[PDB]
This record gives sequence, C-alpha cells and structure tokens, in this order.
Amino acid sequence: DQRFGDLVFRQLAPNVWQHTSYLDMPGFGAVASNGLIVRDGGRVLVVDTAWTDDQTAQILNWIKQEINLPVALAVVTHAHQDKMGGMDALHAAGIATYANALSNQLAPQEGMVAAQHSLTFAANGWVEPATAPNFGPLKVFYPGPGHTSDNITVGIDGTDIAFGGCLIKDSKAKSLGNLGDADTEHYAASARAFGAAFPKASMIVMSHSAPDSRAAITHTARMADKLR
Amino acid sequence: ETGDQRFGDLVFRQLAPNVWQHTSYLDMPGFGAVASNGLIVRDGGRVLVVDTAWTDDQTAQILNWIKQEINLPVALAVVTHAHQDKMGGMDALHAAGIATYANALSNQLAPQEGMVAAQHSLTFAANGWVEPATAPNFGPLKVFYPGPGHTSDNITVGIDGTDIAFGGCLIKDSKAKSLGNLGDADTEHYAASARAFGAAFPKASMIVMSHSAPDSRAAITHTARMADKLR
Ligand SMILES: O=C(CS)Nc1ccc2ccccc2c1
Ligand SMILES: O=C(CS)Nc1ccc2ccccc2c1
Ligand SMILES: [Zn+2]
Ligand SMILES: [Zn+2]
Ligand SMILES: [Zn+2]
Ligand SMILES: [Zn+2]
Repeated sequence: DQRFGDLVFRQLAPNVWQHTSYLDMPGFGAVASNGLIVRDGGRVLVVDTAWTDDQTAQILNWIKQEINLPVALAVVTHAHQDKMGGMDALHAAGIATYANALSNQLAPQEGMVAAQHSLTFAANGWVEPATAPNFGPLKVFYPGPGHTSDNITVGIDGTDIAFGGCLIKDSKAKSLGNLGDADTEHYAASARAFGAAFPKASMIVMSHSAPDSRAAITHTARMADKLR
Repeated sequence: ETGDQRFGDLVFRQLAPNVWQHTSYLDMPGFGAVASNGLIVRDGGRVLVVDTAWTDDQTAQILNWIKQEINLPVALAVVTHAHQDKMGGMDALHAAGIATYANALSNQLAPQEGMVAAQHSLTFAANGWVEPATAPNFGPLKVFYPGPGHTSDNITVGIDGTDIAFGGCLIKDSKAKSLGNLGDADTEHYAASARAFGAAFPKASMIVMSHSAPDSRAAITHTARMADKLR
C-alpha cells in the first residue's frame, strides 16, 4: 500500500494497480472506493474515478510520478459518486471518457458529469466493439441489472484480474447494500454472468472490498438469491 | 365498447386512421383476466406491430386479424420489455416471417425470463433516443428509452403523424391506485423516467399503455406522482 495524498495505491500485477479513495459519510468515516489503473504499452488506462475531482486529480498525479505515461482513456462503471464523481478532473486533463449509455443518461439526475462517449452492449453482454475501439486490455461486459441498472464490469486481459465494481462484494460481506435502484430479481444472475464472462479470472477486484478470489462472486450471488 | 372488434380471444380498437390497439388477456389465479395492450400501425403498404400478446396463439390471432382487416404484410415488430405480456408471443411473430426488435437488454434478459429473444437488438443514445442504425426502416415509430422504471429495459414508442405515444407498462392511467412494482423496478428513477417519456413526446395527447385504456397526458403526471412517493 502506497499512500499519496489522501489516496492509496496498490500494485496488483506488473501492469495493474488499484486506486483507493475515501469519503467521510454521516456516522461512518472514510468509506473506501476502489478502481484500477492499467499500463498498456505506451499509455495508461483508468477504470473509475475517485469520489471527488480533487481526489481524481491526485490519481493523475500519482500516474505521472510512478508510471509517467499519458492517460489515454478512462471507463467508469456506473452513475454513482464513487465511480463518476471525479469526471471533471479527467475532462480538464483532456482524457477521453466512456461509460454505459445508460450511465450517461442517468448522470444528470445523479448530479454527475456524463462521460464524453457511450458504450452499448450486445444481447450477450459484451460491449459492441464500434463503441469501445482501442481499449487495449480492458474487456468490458454488461452483466445485467443488479447493483444498478447500468452497472458494467471490466476484465483485464492477460492478467488474473476482473473488476466487478459495486456489483460484487467480498466473501466476508454481510449484505449487498441494495437500494431502490437495485434490481433484486436479476442481481443473482447478473453476478453469476460476470463470473461466467471472465471464467479464468482468479483475482476479483471490487469497489468496496479488498481484492478477493472467485468466492466473492459466488458468495455475492448466493446473497442475492435470498433477495428474489 | 361500440367499435371494438374481436378475433378469437383478442380485442381491437381503432385509435386513429392508421393505428389500432390490440388487447389480449391472461388469467391469473385469485384475480382473473388481466388485459395487456399493444399497437398495430399501418405505414403505407405495410404494417408494424408494437408488443406481442401474452401467448403464441394469441399473437397468431393478432396477425390473422391484421390479414383480414388490413391485408398488408407485417414488416416488423418492436417489443417493449422482457415480460410475458410483451414478449410471450415472439415465436409466433418469427413463424410469420416478421423481423423483431427489442432493447438489447430485453434480449439479454429474455432467457432468464423464459422468453424468446427478438432477432435484433436496439441500442440507445445517452439522451434516450434509439440509435437509428439499430432501427432500420421504422417508418413512423419513434423509439425512446426513458430510463429505468417499471424495469431496467422498458422502452416507449411514439407514432409520428398521430397524437399517440405508447408508454407500455411504465405508464398507468390517471385513475390507477398503484404501480405494481416488483424487485426489477427501479423505484429511485421511476418518476424521472415517466417524466422523460412525457418530455420525449410533448405533443402527444393520447397516451396508450399496457394495463389501462388510452388516457390523456394525466396518465404520465399521475404515474410520476405515484413514483415520487416510492423514493
Ligand atoms: O457506495 C456508494 C455508491 S455504490 N454510495 C454511498 C453513499 C453513501 C454512503 C453512506 C455511508 C456508507 C457508504 C455510503 C456509500
Ligand atoms: O404480468 C405483468 C407484466 S408487466 N403485468 C401485470 C399487470 C397487471 C396485473 C394485475 C393483476 C395480476 C397480475 C398482473 C400482471
Ligand atoms: Zn453504486
Ligand atoms: Zn460503490
Ligand atoms: Zn412488465
Ligand atoms: Zn405489463
């Protein structure tokens, strides 16, 4: 764990790091959110902002210091503040941003800045390549509604890593923290679909837990089974 | 009502010179017959369908009524989410040679829901309007994804050249007491999605919906106000 400003960075693989940012909430301090940073040849790719613009600027600052390669694009995994709260820092820096079309449609209602480009998905959940050109190792998959209607996931090609975002919680989790915008009928199938889409991922990275094994997927699905 | 026609178990009501509502019924134990409405649109030399009936056999009845009453080929159908009242009859559409379209997400959910997927997937811009390249030759059908509400995948359809907009199961009429939301509803965004449908078709004065007879725009307002209370 490397501290840099108020953020934490953890190398997960030779070309992959987890970024972690924290926000005090009423009655619960320092709520963590994780995203990813990926080195792809001569460029860097980001998955998710931090909670705030200032924190997301610090992600860019850490990249400059520790990797020193331009950030070519970012993908954000749904329209909540932990994932899209720092869009302005990316746009200020000229970084192209991508999100599920539905995330961009929800953004204004959620008080988020929309990404500059929209991803669309085939009926099997895989991103349409016309909408995700030149994504390098980021393999984007829409698993179905679960945590939200718009949640998307990202496999990191060539590594053991798949990012479930806020859809997956770790195997020690006690609840899904599902809310009005969760789809409790389909959550379990969407969680299993993420697992089936990245069948050889052995390190599951998540927004609100430290990385876990594939048991995080199964444990999350089994919790969701009870919500139907 | 005077003017409604019957073919088998189906009821048809003409709403405008080139638009009819189709109504089919499914018996639900303890409650009885539940109506579901869709649309039939005559577009020059062809017919376009919005939504199947609850079953394959009921959907075949729609197509046979079209042949008898309109006698133009059915070019395509749009279906408005992956529930049985809207997609229960996909096999019948396919057997009749009708090209079918649904939200990509509807096609992704269809297998989990016991439904057959449409042959083609519609995708949507960030402003909700369908991407034209996914909706070829749709004529007067203007397809709009208003956001999550009744389900994550619910879509809506305005009929150009008419005063009609179809809210499917997202919109209930101005006399409705509840929304009937289940685990797949998005109760946080439902209200804004209903209002977005109204804003997408701001001149429509006849609102058609799946589970109420046609209403004024009060159906949109009342639906959104009911949804406000679920947040
Ligand atoms: O995590 C997300 C988006 S997935 N949002 C929040 C919002 C408020 C919270 C309050 C206390 C603890 C965690 C919280 C997490
Ligand atoms: O099954 C669907 C799919 S949207 N819709 C309805 C609509 C109204 C109903 C009323 C009583 C019982 C079941 C009902 C089911
Ligand atoms: Zn979230
Ligand atoms: Zn989150
Ligand atoms: Zn429905
Ligand atoms: Zn319905």
